[PDB]
Amino acid sequence: QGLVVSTHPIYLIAKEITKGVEEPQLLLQTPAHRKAINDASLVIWLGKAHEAPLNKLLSNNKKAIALLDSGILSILPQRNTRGAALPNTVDTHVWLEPNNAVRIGFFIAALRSQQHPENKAKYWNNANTFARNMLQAAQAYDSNGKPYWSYHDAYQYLERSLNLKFAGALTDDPHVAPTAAQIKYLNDSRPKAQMCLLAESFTKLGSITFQPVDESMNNEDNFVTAWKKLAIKTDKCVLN
Ligand code: NA
Repeated sequence: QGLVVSTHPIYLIAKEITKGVEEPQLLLQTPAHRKAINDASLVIWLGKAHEAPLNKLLSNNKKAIALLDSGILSILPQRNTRGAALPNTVDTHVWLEPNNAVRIGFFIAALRSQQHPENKAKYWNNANTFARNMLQAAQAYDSNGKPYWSYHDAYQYLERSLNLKFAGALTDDPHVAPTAAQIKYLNDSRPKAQMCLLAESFTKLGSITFQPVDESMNNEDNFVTAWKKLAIKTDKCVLN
């Protein structure tokens, strides 16, 4: 029956594509999650790299399309806390790249259009409008590299757009405290005196501008509005 979408940023893209046709259902906000999947006609999830607990049900479900495994996205590898790439890995934070958000939109339009050909014209026009909005937002950024640190490495896909230079991360896993060695490493390798530090929430490294940036967009109802706010907050942190 309905489109089901694992994550909130991907649910906000799905909402624009389906606007005026149907309402997608966010899965992760259990057996109620299970019920929504059995009843779904299409399930969009990032894939076993982003949701390892969901992997069981969705990996073997023919209506479930894993965006990371589709070959539609610009995929970047994971990085260590010093910015080196890890071989054969995939950074899952793909939606912060505006071109990836657009690719996700046109892919959703194509998937739902095959299932409901009676709404094909509106699924594709929404994808066009979402694409126009996302690209207009991105063209506001054209400039020298801007260094920045993150608490953990969640913003790699925002760097092409805002010309950010990754100077390192405090921890490889947000559940692991940063080491005194990594803090010292970052402090002594400082590209600049005042360093922007991005983290998920407000909740020894020296002179820093601390800016919370929620890639998951949890308190937003429009993807491009959410992206424009993340981008302008990030740009001000790195230029201040
Ligand atoms: Na790209």
